[PDB]
Amino acid sequence: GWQKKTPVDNEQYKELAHFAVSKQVEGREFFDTVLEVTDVETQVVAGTNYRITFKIAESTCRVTETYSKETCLPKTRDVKSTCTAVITEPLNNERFVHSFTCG
Repeated sequence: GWQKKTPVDNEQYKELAHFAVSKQVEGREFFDTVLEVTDVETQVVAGTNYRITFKIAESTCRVTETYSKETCLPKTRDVKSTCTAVITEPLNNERFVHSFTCG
């Protein structure tokens, strides 16, 4: 099943959280961005799957721009919500977001 990973400050998990949030546009005029990764689990099945819990804030980038870590900066340090995404990285196909939910 899902195995807990620590420490959670690994740059890899940051990048995966940025990837997830880069595709989350429902009902938004601006992308959200990642403030902090709080929890990470992984599971190997049809590739590597990562379940990453993280805090988000509204970003400076409109959803009609390309999302980037360098350009989509938090408008404030206020936590908008805490979200959990699952990212699937197939062995030899394109990665994708399996699921995304927020409190």
